[PDB]
Amino acid sequence: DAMDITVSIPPQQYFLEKIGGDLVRVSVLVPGNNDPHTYEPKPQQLAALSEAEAYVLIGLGFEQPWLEKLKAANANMKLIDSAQGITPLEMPGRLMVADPHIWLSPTLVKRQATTIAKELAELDPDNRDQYEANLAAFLAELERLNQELGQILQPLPQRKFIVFHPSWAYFARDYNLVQIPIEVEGQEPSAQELKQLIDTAKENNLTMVFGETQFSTKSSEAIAAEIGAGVELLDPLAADWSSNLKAVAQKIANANSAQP
Repeated sequence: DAMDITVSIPPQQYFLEKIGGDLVRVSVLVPGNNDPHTYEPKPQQLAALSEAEAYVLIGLGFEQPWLEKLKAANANMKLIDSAQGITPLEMPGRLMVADPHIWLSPTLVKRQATTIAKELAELDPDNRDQYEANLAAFLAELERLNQELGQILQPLPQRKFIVFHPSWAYFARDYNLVQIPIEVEGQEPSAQELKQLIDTAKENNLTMVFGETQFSTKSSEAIAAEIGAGVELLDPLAADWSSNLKAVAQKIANANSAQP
């Protein structure tokens, strides 16, 4: 009999599984092929929260749209801000709002897991050793992944990569990359912004356009077709978090290395 913990997105299930093991039974609120920004929890999901012993929030206003429905679905449900203690990054354009995509940084994930481990232990003291051990193990894996991604992205001549959505600001900062976002939410309307991106893309010789897995690629392909580049997807909600960050680092490396 495990502990019922609910999380917002699939990447967190990877996290809770690494820390909780068979000590927790994880449920995800947002399906991996869904857009969290415009996501609406379903009645059945809200009812299931009555059994949730806790809910692990990404933090930084990620749950903002459903937070209240959560507290209304189960007030006795423990809310775990796995983003606490971490210094955010302002969103691409406006600074007023902090960027929630910290789950995509191996180094920051070390802090998010620590917090999760800590809270899971307070709720279930008997297994404090397991949470602490699992945590220590995951932590080592994180440094291994961070060092592996580093070497992959360190030598690249091109540090910029075109993304349909700026979901990789943290990942980018960690490894000295700069994302060029096609579409950022909450920005001063600039219909010709994509013309500026394409011209800049051609002058820098950006070879690829990376769309987001949960979104249409029409605009990306169209932009790509103009830059004379190719299209690939980058999935920030991937369940296989670790292997995915590497696939992502490899996509970047493939596009940002001296081209054949």
